[PDB]
Amino acid sequence: HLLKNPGILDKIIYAAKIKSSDIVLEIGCGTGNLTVKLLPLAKKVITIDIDSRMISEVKKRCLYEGYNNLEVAIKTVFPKFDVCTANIPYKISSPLIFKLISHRPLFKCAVLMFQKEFAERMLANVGDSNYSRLTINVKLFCKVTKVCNVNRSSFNPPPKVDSVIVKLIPKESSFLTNFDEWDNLLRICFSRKRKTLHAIFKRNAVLNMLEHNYKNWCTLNKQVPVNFPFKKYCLDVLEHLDMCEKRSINLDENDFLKLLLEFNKKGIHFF
Repeated sequence: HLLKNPGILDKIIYAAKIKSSDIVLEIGCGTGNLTVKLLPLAKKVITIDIDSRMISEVKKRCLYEGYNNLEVAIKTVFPKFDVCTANIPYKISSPLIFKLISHRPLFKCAVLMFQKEFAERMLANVGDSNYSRLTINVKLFCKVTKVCNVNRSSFNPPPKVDSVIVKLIPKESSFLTNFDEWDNLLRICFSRKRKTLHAIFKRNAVLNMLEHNYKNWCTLNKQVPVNFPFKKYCLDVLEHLDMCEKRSINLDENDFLKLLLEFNKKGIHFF
């Protein structure tokens, strides 16, 4: 439930590198133990909590300590912010990540606490069996690093699960990627993540879906479809990139950026 560990709060603050010009978004303020440490650092703090009765105590607390710069998850529209800090309920972990990737304008950094198992996935190594579409999404959009472990004893009262704090620093140029098509390409490939890309793309259902999209693109853009078998047209992309025999679990964001770029160059789009 609630973090009660001064030394962990110190680690969050150190990782966040907050400047007095920064707006900080705090998701889940609890008793305001982290809030009161953010306020003298940040230009201002905006906090979002699920309960209105805990909110008024934190507000009173911050006012009492002389801070007038406090303002009050998946539902709430996020304000413009520079730095995010959150303790994230496990059930909304993936939704939170997708919300942050799609958030505009880009933010400077986020220091996020997740249940251990979810954090291990975001931090997964290429080729390990827990390496997934989530992992590559995160890696495309950010540099992700582990800040620290948070044992269950650090919570009042202790849960039956341990946590991890991670830091995300958004990479500006990655936001040129069309996220809808990137994520759909990854869903195709990660459906059987230890099969080779040739085995994935040769499936008749995948080819039929892609050919439909290709003909649609060709009408939309008043272009004439290639007079060539689509299966060969599509598989030739893998061949060109020397990726026929690679498996998605062993590939990284650079590999998938090349694949998306070469499919799109042929008029093959993921929708």
